[PDB]
This record gives sequence, C-alpha cells and structure tokens, in this order.
Amino acid sequence: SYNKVVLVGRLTRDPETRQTLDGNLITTFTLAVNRGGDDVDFIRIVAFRKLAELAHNYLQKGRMVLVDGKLRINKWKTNDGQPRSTVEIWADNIVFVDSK
Amino acid sequence: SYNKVVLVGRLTRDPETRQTLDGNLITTFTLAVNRGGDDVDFIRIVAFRKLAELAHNYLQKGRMVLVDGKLRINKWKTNDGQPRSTVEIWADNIVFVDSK
Amino acid sequence: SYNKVVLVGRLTRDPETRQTLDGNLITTFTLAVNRGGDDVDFIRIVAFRKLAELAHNYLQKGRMVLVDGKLRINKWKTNDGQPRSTVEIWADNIVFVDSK
Amino acid sequence: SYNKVVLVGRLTRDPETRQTLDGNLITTFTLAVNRGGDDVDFIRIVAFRKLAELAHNYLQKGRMVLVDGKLRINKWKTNDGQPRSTVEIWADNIVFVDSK
Repeated sequence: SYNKVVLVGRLTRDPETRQTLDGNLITTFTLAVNRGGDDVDFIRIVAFRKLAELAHNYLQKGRMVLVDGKLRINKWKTNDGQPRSTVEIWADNIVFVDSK
Repeated sequence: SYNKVVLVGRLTRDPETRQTLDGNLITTFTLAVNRGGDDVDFIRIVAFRKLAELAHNYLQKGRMVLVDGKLRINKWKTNDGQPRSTVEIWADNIVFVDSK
Repeated sequence: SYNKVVLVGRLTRDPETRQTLDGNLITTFTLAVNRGGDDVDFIRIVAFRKLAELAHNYLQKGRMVLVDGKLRINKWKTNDGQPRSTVEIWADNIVFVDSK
Repeated sequence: SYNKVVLVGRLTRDPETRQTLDGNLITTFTLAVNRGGDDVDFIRIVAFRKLAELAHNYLQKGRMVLVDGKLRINKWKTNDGQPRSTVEIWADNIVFVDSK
C-alpha cells in the first residue's frame, strides 16, 4: 500500500503538546487548508517524538506551514454502538515556508 | 493552500455510482490502505464526471489502484447538535497498477 | 504509470516567457531547492497556457513558491551523436506561500 | 525547501548494486514512466543502505513498482568545461504494486 499527504495551510491555534503516559511526546494542531473559493478543510495534524518537539518549539497560531505525512482514520464505537471516527495526518515532516 | 493525497490500496467493494439530482455523476468506493503491520485505514474515495464514469466501468472489489486527489472533511451537526464529519478523497486521477 | 513532483524553493531569476511559433505561451524559471545542509538542486520549471500567464504576472527572482507537476526528461543527440538531456518539471499548479 | 517525487513505472533492466569504496551499498535502476500517449521518460532511481539491499533482492527487469524520493541534479564539468548533469531520484521508499 502507499499513503502520502501533502498540505500547506495556517495553524488555527497554538499546538497542544502532551507526553502520553508511556513516555512519548505528541503534538497536535489543526491546519486551515482553503480549497481556493471560501470553503476550508480544518485537518488535525499529529507529530511524534522529535517532530512533536519541533512543532511545540516553532509553530504558533496563524503560521503558514507545509506538512507531509499519512492519512490515519481513528475509529471508535460509543457505549451505544454508534460509529465515530476521526481523521488525522501523522506528520513525517514539517517545513517552514515564511520567515517570522 | 495546497492539498494533495496519494494512495495505493485495494477496493473493499464494487464502486457505487449515482447521478445526484442536479445531473452530475458521483462514484464512491473505499480503499483498504495497510500501514505495513496488520493495521489498515479504509478511506472513502469520491470521483465526479468522467472520472466517475471510469471508476464505474473499470473498478471492482479487490482491485489494486492508485488514487490522487484532495482531502475533504464533510461536516454536519445532528438534530441534537452533536458534531459528525466524514472524510473523503476527491480523486483527481485513478491509475491502474496491475493487468486483470 | 504515475508521475508527480512537489517542490518548494525560491526562483533564482525572473521567469522568461515566450510564445513558441505555434501560438502557445511557455514560461520557464528555476527553483533553488535546498537539501537542508548547504547543497542545492536548481530545477527548471516549465508552465504552459494560463499557468504560463500566471508565472509571468506574479513570479519574480527570490520569491518562494510551491510547484507540483511531472518530471520530463528532454533528450537530444549532438551532431557528433553524444547524448545530452535536460530535466524539467511541467507544472500542473503554482501556489504562493508568502504575501509580498 | 521541499522536494518530493512519486513515480510508478516498470524497471527497464535488472538493478545494478555496488558497494562504493566507503562501505555503503548503492543500487540503481531505471523506471519507464509513460506520459499516457506513446512518449516515455526513463528516470534513474538510486537506493542506499537497506533500501539498496531490498531493490537488489526483489526488483527485476519489467517489474511495476512505486518509488517516492527526492529529485537530485548531479552536475559536472568536462575537461573542456562544457556542463553535463544527470537526474536521479534518491528513493525514500519502494512499494510493490503487483504479486509475481
């Protein structure tokens, strides 16, 4: 199989960084990706290990950035059995495209 | 902004083709994309116009195929207000990789 | 087959736009793409029709830009028969990533 | 900067594997990538370390394969000063798309 996603958009918020209790670092943030048009997809990005550290250190709300990684579909069933699932890019790389 | 997805996986089912009542053709199907490992993401693909016709004509359950397109997050609120959303690739191209 | 290239780098020069004598517009320019490190690949980009008009109108030396397109290997033999060939990306899209 | 290439085509020959005298493994091979049409680009692929071992072990002339990596422009001047350069994809991944 093969799975590759490339995105350029703006962070909607500061990245949120936590250490899940196994001792690994996770950073998430959300990219506003216009369809250009007024329509927008807001896509959750997830960074791990060193790439999480980087995102924490250098990304802020409003920053334009390139992310490549893989599409991951996070599935779960409710108590009642109704299916819910979340979409995430697991970042392989984060590239700055402006200066600040 | 920029939005590009490349996938290779197998159709889990025959593609479903309907003409939404505006007179446009839509074909959907679902790609099993392993993470290779036993874990798998099942990703809905959506084709439109000529690419819908192609998918209808030449794709069948189990076929390996490459799709490129764009990640689209289909959002909606329930009667009760609880947020639900669906993930879809709007295909730009479909490429055969085997013979059959 | 499948052929897709994504690049982000800076124009080394203003784009050069000519109408080849068949009545089609061609714009070329060269992207400095670091390997980041001090090493750099300088890659010729070629735009056609409306995308040539765009490149002409909005790109200038030093501008950061994203290009996707296809790798094309332009081959030729000299008078003496020695093989020469050139590499080019035929752009499908050009995306601004900064403001100016 | 950012540099990503995705290709699907057939090997024109068996891969050639040598250990350059520094103790690293290099495998090369050439992908026939149609433009589909009768026109074709033949693109040199270069694999290193474990990915070189893989290419050696599992790729053969005529095999369909997906490669992602980065465009590298290998430059050199002749004794006489005339510029020559070669194009290569440095593979990040090699993915089988058929069974054999």
